[PDB]
Amino acid sequence: HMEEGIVHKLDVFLIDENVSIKHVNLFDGDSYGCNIHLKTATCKYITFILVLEPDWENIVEAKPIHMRLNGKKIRVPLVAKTHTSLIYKVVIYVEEDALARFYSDVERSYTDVYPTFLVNTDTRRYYILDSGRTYTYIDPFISDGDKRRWL
Repeated sequence: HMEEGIVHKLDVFLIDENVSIKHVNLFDGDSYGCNIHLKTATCKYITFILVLEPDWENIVEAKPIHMRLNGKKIRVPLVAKTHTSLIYKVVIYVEEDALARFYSDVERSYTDVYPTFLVNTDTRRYYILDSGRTYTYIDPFISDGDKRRWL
């Protein structure tokens, strides 16, 4: 792919599952998003906190983050701002297994290189099905340091 010279930073945290999906961002490209296969046997609320750090020096403006849960559009509130970070928080309600798609763009040239994860909200075990055009990794915890990034 042709280098864009744009490198955003993006971490995604599943609060109640205590899971850190870190460095979800493409290591090159003005786009962000991911796919999260959520598996559950019980009815629960799943809280996502997304900490976005746009590459301001190389963009005119930061695109919004959108989301679809099982095809249905879900509002992704930008609830807080720091001097460098945009902090999104979304809460979904699921009764069975669900797929959550975060995205900034519709074009496949971007969405096809989003990383894809599986998260079992009952066993809290995970799996990186596809890293895409990223260096993403999953920590089975949420550090206090990461928490203070939005607290």
